[PDB]
Amino acid sequence: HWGYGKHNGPEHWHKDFPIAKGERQSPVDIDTHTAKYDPSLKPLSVSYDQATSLRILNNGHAFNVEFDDSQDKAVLKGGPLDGTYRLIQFHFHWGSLDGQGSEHTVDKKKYAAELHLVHWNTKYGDFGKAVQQPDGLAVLGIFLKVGSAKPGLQKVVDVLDSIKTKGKSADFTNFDPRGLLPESLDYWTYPGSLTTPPLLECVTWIVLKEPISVSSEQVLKFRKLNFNGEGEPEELMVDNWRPAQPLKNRQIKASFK
Ligand SMILES: CCCc1c(F)c(F)c(S(N)(=O)=O)c(F)c1F
Ligand SMILES: OC[C@H]1O[C@@H](O)[C@H](O)[C@@H](O)[C@@H]1O
Ligand SMILES: [Zn+2]
Repeated sequence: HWGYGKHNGPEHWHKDFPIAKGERQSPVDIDTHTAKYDPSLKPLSVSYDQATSLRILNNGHAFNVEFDDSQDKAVLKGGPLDGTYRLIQFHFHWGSLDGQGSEHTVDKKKYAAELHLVHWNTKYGDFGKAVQQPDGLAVLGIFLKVGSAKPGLQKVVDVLDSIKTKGKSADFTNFDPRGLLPESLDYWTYPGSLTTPPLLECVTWIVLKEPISVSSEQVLKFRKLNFNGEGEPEELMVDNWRPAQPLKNRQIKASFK
């Protein structure tokens, strides 16, 4: 199956997922000079006060922190979005070294990692139906740089030892995703896709301009996870990022002047 190595990574995905060469693939490089302020964007509303985290899972590609999405407990609205999008999970992409790891780039600069908060459009009733729609998903992307520690990330870091290998999960209740946000909600937005197979072109991307800072020790613990399952030879879970894809007939809009 697909992965991030030389024999099953991003340059191979198109053979089983031909949309990999499609017209609105993600991630992309964000050329900050070409992005244009869009006065039609409404204020962005991140409403995570009632979020209910449930579980953390190593899926062999990354780790997902999963939420209860049976009600509008944690929703994203506003900005470029029409209606209400419900948080289902978050996960990260990261590198083997601090100089790489993000999927989106900013004037070609790669960050050490990138956080994705995945939301589905409630007008479609379930995530599965949402990924049949051009406006089915909204992903809030947040860059990570290495500097001071992020206190709100530490609970995630400390549980990773219990989900080292593919297929392991652990209870992860009462986690507040608000502790992963930067101060500013200035953002860039464009239409794109899932960055993992099946690469479906369903996503409104909202990428925050301000990175969060995490400590070297925190990201080093990400890099101790394993792509492999228990009992199998160790393949460190690093460099689980897709590189930037062609922008094609798209414009990136900025929320800020
Ligand atoms: C495959 C369905 C689950 C899933 C998403 F919905 C999604 F949006 C992303 S991403 N990197 O584009 O944010 C994923 F990596 C991912 F695995
Ligand atoms: O025709 C002019 C229009 O061109 C579009 O490509 C831009 O997104 C708009 O901001 C601009 O007003
Ligand atoms: Zn992602």
